[PDB]
Amino acid sequence: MIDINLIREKPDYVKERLATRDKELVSLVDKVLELDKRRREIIKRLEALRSERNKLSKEIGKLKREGKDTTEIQNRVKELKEEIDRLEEELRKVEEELKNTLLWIPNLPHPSVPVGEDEKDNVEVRRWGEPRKFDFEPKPHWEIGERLGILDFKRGAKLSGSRFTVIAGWGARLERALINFMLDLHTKKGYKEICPPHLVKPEILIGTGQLPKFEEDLYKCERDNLYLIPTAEVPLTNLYREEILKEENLPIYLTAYTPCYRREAGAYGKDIRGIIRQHQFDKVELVKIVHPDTSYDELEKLVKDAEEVLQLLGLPYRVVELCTGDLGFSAAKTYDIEVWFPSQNKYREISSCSNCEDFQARRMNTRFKDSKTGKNRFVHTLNGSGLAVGRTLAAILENYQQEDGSVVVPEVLRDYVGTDVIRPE
Amino acid sequence: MIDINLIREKPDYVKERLATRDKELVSLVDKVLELDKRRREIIKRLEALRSERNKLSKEIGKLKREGKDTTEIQNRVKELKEEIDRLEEELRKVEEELKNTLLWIPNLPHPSVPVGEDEKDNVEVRRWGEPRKFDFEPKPHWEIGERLGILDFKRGAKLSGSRFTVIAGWGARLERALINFMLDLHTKKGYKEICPPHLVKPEILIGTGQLPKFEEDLYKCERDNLYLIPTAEVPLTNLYREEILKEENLPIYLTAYTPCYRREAGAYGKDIRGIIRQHQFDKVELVKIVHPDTSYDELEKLVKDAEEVLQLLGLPYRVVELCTGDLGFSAAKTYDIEVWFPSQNKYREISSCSNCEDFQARRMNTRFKDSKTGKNRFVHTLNGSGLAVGRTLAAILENYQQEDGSVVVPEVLRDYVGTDVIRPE
Ligand SMILES: Nc1ncnc2c1ncn2[C@@H]1O[C@H](COS(=O)(=O)NC(=O)[C@@H](N)CO)[C@@H](O)[C@H]1O
Ligand SMILES: Nc1ncnc2c1ncn2[C@@H]1O[C@H](COS(=O)(=O)NC(=O)[C@@H](N)CO)[C@@H](O)[C@H]1O
Repeated sequence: MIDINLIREKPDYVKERLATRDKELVSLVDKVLELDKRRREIIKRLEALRSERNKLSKEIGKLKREGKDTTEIQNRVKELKEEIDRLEEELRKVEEELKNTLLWIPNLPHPSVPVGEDEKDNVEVRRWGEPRKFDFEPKPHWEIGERLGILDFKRGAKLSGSRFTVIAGWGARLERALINFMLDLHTKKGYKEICPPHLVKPEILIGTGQLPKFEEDLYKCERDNLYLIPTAEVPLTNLYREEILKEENLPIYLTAYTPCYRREAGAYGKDIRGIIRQHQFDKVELVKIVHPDTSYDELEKLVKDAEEVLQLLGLPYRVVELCTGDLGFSAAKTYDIEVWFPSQNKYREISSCSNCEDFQARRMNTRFKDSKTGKNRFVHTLNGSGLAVGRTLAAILENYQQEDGSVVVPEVLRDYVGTDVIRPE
Repeated sequence: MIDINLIREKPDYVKERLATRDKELVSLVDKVLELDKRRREIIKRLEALRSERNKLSKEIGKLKREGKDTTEIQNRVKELKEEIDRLEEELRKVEEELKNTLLWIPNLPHPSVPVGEDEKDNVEVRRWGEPRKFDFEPKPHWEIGERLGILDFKRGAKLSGSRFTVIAGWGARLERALINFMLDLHTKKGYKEICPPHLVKPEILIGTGQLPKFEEDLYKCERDNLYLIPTAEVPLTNLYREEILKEENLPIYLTAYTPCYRREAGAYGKDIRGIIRQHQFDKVELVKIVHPDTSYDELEKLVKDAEEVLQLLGLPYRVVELCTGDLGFSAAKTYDIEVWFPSQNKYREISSCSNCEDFQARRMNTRFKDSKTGKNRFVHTLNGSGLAVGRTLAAILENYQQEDGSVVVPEVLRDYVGTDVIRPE
């Protein structure tokens, strides 16, 4: 979330920035202002009723020493106190809707971000590798994988319904390999490996941004009130909830691998054939809890940490800075890495590296006592895909395919997988 | 489940076997017989009413050629048609009640199995390795882990509540190692590695026994009508559900690593301080789909395959065959491997390898056409922990501990992990 003061002090600005996301967001500012106003109004109106009653009860007490006024007044007091609670019971209720409304406002995009209405308005920032030229029509990742028997869409559906695929044999061995290759690379660079729970309490999702706006997007175990995580980002980032960190500890780099679970309730008809959009996918996250003054540079570093995976792998890609209209609830600025999919003759999202400044830190309450001022300051959070395993696999299957159908294992995964090429079973 | 013929052909036997599990089961056998009877009666009476009807309808049709009998008979038909519905609509209710009843009876224990009411009447069948003796009081794994900063019980709770613990750094890097070491061993052995969905359709859990009896035990995602898996046994075994396999293919050996999710509604107050009983734990399962004749030999081999892990690891262990009173709903015979815990001064379940003969195969309908009789016969399924990664981690953290608190990396995992000993971070 964002600062209530920031809205009070500069509602103009907040509205122009939310406006770069969606003109329909401007209303959220008005509602919090209206809500905030009635809130401080009730406290003033009460501050009076409190004083009047206290004045009168004081006056019907000194009047105990004989007088009968204790009724035309003992009613102005009873009429009075019967409304202070009427209001107390609305301030309570007005502060509730204030708190919630605030949790529904997206992060204000950083000025450096280009303005746009949607994905078409994203800006390409750099490329790497030259997409392979084919002397034979290249095949889709789902075909090359079924024919090799390492992608069992049929059985996946038999067990879980659509958007579920069982990976098998070399297919699986390769998947694990990726995960291992990936983690080792990032840990060597300084990230703390960590295995987090996959089911999590609600606060956690409220902490990262997922809750409350995208609840229909998460699997929920209504019985235990725990949600399955849609990304390792959630558990990792909330690691230091309600804490005050030592500025010396900063920055905190941590990585992890986790199965990801998304109801994908929006993806209708889109990507219905391979493994690029599934209810369950493997992904190696990257998270950074840093000192405000280093956030944006850490962002740039993070994006490079991710590119490295792709280069080391020999998979051509390009980097895209997302425009305001495409940004994403928690992000203040973010780059997407897109890998080449021959079968589709286009680059496609394989990573999303973003900086959230204090947004997530605010709703999660993670601050630090700095070597200067001595006072508490909210930290900055960042996260990005240290390559979503599933999509990389698919990339691998397509960019390293052969006319006969086999797939050449990338030079750096061989030591992890076993073979150098996996031919038809 | 078991066949109903077996029930009506030797109800005696059935009742005595279930009696070894619980004498309160004997009634189930009576309910299926009393229900099978009511059903066989309806089908016979129905086959009669159906003949009488077609006989008459044919009779009132050749009589349409001038005749008025089509009243006293066209009534004997309506009165008759009036009853066949009545019966079809109760046979249905009858048969529902009959098939769910059957889904509640446990597998018949194999004679070989020792009789007993409790886990204390389970008998030891062999050991391996001698429990290290200490010069100092050995410390429990949670104590050693928190000291090493590899087990964060506080944060696991902050994130997901009790019985949820985050593993970090060397802890995490070691756990991964474990999973790799184990899948490599088994894969080398001839098991097919597979990455299965963790979210599964109900029938699948009905497939391996988990449902209906243990619904309260599995996390359910009420909105999408899917369950979280409590073991890779589930998705792997159900892989060929509703299939007719080619005997040439048998046996089918497969392995996999997956997070296991258990509501552990029962585990109350027991194992409340480490990671031996958690709502989420890693486990490399081992599943076999074999030909009936080889079932029990495969079981023996399975336990050896599992044992192998613990030996290469240098972990003292003992094997025990579970008595009928402790068997486990779908098992027909089952051994548990229990590793040595210094801090507890006792051996503890770390593996559970069982044989289900045709029980599981019968409820998921997996069979095969054999090179002999040509007819279809249900397969035999087996499965067992190729080590519950979590409890193994705990075991090596205690058995390889040192005065100063560091823990010595077991010899075979150092090429996987990195260091040879992980000292206070
Ligand atoms: N349903 C899905 N199936 C497979 N891969 C997916 C799915 N949804 C997203 N991804 C992949 O996962 C990546 C990261 O997801 S993201 O929501 O964009 N970003 C995050 O989750 C951040 N925490 C950074 O990982 C996407 O860029 C894409 O490569
Ligand atoms: N709640 C739990 N937390 C951690 N480990 C557990 C838990 N429950 C069971 N285990 C471990 O997992 C092993 C296998 O589980 S089991 O229920 O006995 N049997 C199975 O899971 C079978 N499906 C074979 O794997 C147990 O022997 C024990 O080592």
